[PDB]
Amino acid sequence: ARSDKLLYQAKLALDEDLRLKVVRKMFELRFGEPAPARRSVEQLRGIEGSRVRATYALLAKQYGVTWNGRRYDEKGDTINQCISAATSCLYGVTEAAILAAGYAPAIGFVHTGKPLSFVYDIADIIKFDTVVPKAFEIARRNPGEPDREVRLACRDIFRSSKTLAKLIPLIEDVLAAGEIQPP
Amino acid sequence: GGARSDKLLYQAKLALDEDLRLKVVRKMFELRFGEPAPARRSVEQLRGIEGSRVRATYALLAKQYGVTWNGRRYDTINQCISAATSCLYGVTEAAILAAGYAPAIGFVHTGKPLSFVYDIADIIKFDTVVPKAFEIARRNPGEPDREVRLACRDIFRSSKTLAKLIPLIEDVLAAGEIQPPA
Amino acid sequence: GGARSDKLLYQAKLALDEDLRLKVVRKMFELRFGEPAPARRSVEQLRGIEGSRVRATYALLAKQYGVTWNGRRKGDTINQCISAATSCLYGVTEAAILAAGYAPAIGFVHTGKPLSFVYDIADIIKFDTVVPKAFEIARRNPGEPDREVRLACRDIFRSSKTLAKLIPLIEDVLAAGEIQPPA
Ligand SMILES: O=S([O-])[O-]
Ligand SMILES: O=S([O-])[O-]
Repeated sequence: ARSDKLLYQAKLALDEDLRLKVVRKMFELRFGEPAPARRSVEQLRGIEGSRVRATYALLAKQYGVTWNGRRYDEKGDTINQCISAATSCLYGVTEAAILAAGYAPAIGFVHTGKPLSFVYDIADIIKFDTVVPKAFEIARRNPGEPDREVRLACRDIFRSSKTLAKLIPLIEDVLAAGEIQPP
Repeated sequence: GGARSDKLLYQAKLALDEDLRLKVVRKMFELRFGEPAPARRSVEQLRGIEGSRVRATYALLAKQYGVTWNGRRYDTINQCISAATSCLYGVTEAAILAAGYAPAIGFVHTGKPLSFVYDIADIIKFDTVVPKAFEIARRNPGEPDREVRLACRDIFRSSKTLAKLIPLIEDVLAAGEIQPPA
Repeated sequence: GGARSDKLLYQAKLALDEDLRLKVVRKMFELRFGEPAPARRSVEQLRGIEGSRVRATYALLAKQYGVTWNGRRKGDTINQCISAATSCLYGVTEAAILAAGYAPAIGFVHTGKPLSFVYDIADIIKFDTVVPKAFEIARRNPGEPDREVRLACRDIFRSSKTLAKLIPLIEDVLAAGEIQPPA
């Protein structure tokens, strides 16, 4: 049974038609919009990246934070340290959700080649709902230990929001967009 | 499917609730140190106490083995410690994955992809593995990494380290006093 | 103690016993090179023999494809291509190990990283088509070596049924310890 899940995910990830269907669904869930037609996975990654750049810049204004772009070496200025703390917290739960669904964190679609490539793919869909805003909220608060405050706040988001449980069907929905009968 | 997901939901329940997390961290402390965690200390405070005890243990080993030492830094001694702990982290990560848990959902260490690996490995690492690294560094051998690898294989085989890790993981999580899944 | 625990305990028994591990490594060598390793060689010595044969194979491939070659290492275009190809193969190899029910971190030739066994299994087959493909693409002087090589390697894995064929190879490699396989 776990083998069947892994073989399904790998099938999707290795077929260019199926990979694009999955990436299109990731885009659709991220933005609430059908993915633009006649665009490759690389083109969709570029469009997502320019929208994300714009989202960070708007959040910076909305929280009064000085900002030129996302940048980090865990370490950086306060805001970038906060964002890293928050997204790393989310990567942990996202990995648990991927494992819960029987899939491999390492086998991605938009991201590839790293231990958490599929984690990056999935976390990116939802990270702007509350996780990245919370990083900006903490940075603006400027508390004594901002990374710890981010961790505390994100653990509470995931506990209260049932993030893990909700991610599991989301991951299955993303893969089901390949239109291959799921396990 | 359902069983598989239930293990992860249990681990996350424990890790995301500040009260439950502290129960797990206090159990880890007691297993590691052979005495209870000080009362009225947060996980952050316990992490600092652990860190000071770890610095003291490295100091004591360096003094006993007669090895030059200026703290943990990620010459020969730090290379040997890294080789030894990497060996331990691999069998710990494998045990965690096989137990059905997520390596990234930790308790003392939180937010790196291997946080729970560090938590579990840290319970046992100073018993034999780190002392062995000192013994080998002190010999100043021609191939220290290989010597450390072979010694660590022998420690894990002779100590039944893997067979013990899986119940250890369950014992630690069970300290949250939530019903484990099937 | 359950099927997954049982498989891990089997793989770890093999990997931690110096005699069993050498039997496993000798099987890996035979599958890789199509002949038995020399008598009384240690794993370390066999790793060295593999290294020298690999150095020679890269040199031959460079000559055959007309690619400038200054050795294995962003680096030069050929090293970028080899790295993209082998990274792609690692992903499929990890999926195969996980599907077989075994641990990516518990290796035989390579030991001590989260992907040591992945590196062992990948090395058995990587010179069949994956590394030659890296040389073929490098010879085109691609502006996008990572993208082009991964496209090409996904097609190799899809068309060759690489993941499915790796599963029995992994099981056979472990079987060479002459310990009764699980269940
Ligand atoms: O546009 S900013 O000043 O809120
Ligand atoms: O220290 S080990 O050999 O039990």
